[PDB]
Amino acid sequence: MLNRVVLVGRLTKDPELRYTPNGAAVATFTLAVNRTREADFINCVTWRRQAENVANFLKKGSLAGVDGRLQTRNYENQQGQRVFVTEVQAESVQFLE
Amino acid sequence: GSHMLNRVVLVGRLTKDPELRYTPNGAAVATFTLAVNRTFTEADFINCVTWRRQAENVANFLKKGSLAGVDGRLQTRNYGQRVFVTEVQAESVQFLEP
Amino acid sequence: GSHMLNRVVLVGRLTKDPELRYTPNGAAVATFTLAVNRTFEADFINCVTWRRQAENVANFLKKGSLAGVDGRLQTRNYEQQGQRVFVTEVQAESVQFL
Amino acid sequence: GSHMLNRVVLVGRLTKDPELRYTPNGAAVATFTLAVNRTFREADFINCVTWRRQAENVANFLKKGSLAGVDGRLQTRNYENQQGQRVFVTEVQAESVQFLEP
DNA sequence: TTTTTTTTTTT
Repeated sequence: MLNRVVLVGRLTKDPELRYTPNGAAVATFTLAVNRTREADFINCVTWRRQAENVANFLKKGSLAGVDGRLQTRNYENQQGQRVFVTEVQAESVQFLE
Repeated sequence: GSHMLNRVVLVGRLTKDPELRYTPNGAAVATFTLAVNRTFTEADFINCVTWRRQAENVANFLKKGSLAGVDGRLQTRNYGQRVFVTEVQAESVQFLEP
Repeated sequence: GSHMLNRVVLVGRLTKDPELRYTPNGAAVATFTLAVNRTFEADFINCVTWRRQAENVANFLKKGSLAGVDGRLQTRNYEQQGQRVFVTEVQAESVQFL
Repeated sequence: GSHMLNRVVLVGRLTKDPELRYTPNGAAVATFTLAVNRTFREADFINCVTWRRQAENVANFLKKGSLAGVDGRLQTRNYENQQGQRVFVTEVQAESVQFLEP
């Protein structure tokens, strides 16, 4: 089924890079997309080489554009309430700089 | 400063039947959840929101299990005590019925 | 050549059956034109698909079939019965059958 | 109309300076061309169109070589040239435009 | 070369 997202925002913090147990790179960051002035804070996830590149070139405030899909996943917080997360599985990231 | 790109396009089935209510300011608002299938081994559940006439059409022609595609922007709302809502503000809703 | 954002998504009906060709090296390529209605006027976009996706288009899509495409927007050069033409097509990375 | 689903998002460089004309109604119309790079022909030439205030800002802010991001629809066209052959044209109806240069 | 839900904003 069709599922496509395209965003252009500024990173709110430095991209946070980590590695899975079996070595897969995982870069995460939060784009602040200006509204059509407030903005929306969307969370994005990157994998493998695209994640390592996000780490070496993006930082707080950098302008960037993502292209991916919307994901959801259940979560149980310390307060007990079940939370719904929505992320952007960015398959491509353009550095606008 | 100025605006920034923000576009979303989904095609999924409604988990429930769309719920229509009228805003205190008089505007119509219909909500519904699309279940778009994942491309691998099973589905994501995106919250959609549409307004005014597009909302009145959704409530009349879409029900649970209906296939539909939306075209809007991704916005994060904030307000069961403190919920961080991530939803699609649907500007268009296409009915994929017979 | 650093990459840039290039995304297209459409839902339309084939103007005719998809024509299946084969690359000199043996790759499957299927083309078709989608009629994306503005109203019930329409736009007629040309789409190309490759490898397994061209196989499925050829097997599961005929004229008037509702289909969704997701891909890039690329230009192309070829010859019709004379001078060259400069077309703009949609490289369907994924095609949903409806 | 824009009833069935149809959306385009592009980011490219202007190949030529924008062209601003005015329609019978006196409304603003801006036409420009983007060079959308490939990821290993190495770029794609896409024609764009915008209207009204969105077209005024294009002619003022954007010049040849500027980096721009458009969001709109696909719209087709067919005309007969002087050679007597029916040409077919696709171009983006840029609803939204974002300026990206420094 | 074409396929088969939407309306005004009113001097």
